[PDB]
Amino acid sequence: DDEEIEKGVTSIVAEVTELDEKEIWEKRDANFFQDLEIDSLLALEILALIEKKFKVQIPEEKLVDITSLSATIGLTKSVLAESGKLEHH
Ligand SMILES: [Zn+2]
Ligand SMILES: [Zn+2]
Ligand SMILES: [Zn+2]
Ligand SMILES: [Zn+2]
Ligand SMILES: [Zn+2]
Ligand SMILES: [Zn+2]
Ligand SMILES: [Zn+2]
Repeated sequence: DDEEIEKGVTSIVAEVTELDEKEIWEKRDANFFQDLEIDSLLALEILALIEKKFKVQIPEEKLVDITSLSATIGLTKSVLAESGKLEHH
């Protein structure tokens, strides 16, 4: 589910980053690194929490490209479509 995925990924990134869900969403196209924090440890943690929410295996080596909220959402959608679990409109 499109809404469900975009909101779930937002919540996870908000947690890991200790930022507010509305701000992270407003900054959905910001670069994850430098432009506000998020390093390889935080990206690693984002990946792991997504691989718990949605029950989804993500070979854990994209973090270099877990690079914005919208990129991260897109990654989650791709992986959900691989798994036969995406309803996309
Ligand atoms: Zn619905
Ligand atoms: Zn949307
Ligand atoms: Zn803290
Ligand atoms: Zn708040
Ligand atoms: Zn966008
Ligand atoms: Zn660090
Ligand atoms: Zn896995």
